[PDB]
Amino acid sequence: IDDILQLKDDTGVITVTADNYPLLSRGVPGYFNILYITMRGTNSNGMSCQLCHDFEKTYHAVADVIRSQAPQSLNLFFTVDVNEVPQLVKDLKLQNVPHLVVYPPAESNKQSQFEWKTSPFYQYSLVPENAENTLQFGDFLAKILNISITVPQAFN
Repeated sequence: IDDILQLKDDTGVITVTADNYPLLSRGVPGYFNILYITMRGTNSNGMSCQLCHDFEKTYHAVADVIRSQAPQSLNLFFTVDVNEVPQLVKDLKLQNVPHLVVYPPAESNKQSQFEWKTSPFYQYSLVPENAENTLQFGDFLAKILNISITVPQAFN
């Protein structure tokens, strides 16, 4: 699993690719998998996803807080771009973006059946109103990961 951990970029997040998707989608025993499903470029109509762009910053801000304040937490953060990994789009039956989903680790006795495409997940609904709400997103992850964190806020 040391191979998967080394995939983290300088922000502590792992980019899903067509090549690595089959491996990553089978999980790491004991680890939560937080997956941001997004679209960074322009679509077929030359339009950009503003919500995708805005929440990606929120995503990274909260990931940074969790990495710093909860070093023991067994979690992995991932991003995937729907234009880059067609098998994931197919497997997860994606029809729109963005999505933020969290897979808990499979129970030890059910490990071999873990796959992103079939395993239960929590979803954090994304809308313009919460695109920049780091407090709320942090609270969501804190509850799932059973941690206590303090995200720096604009409002104090």
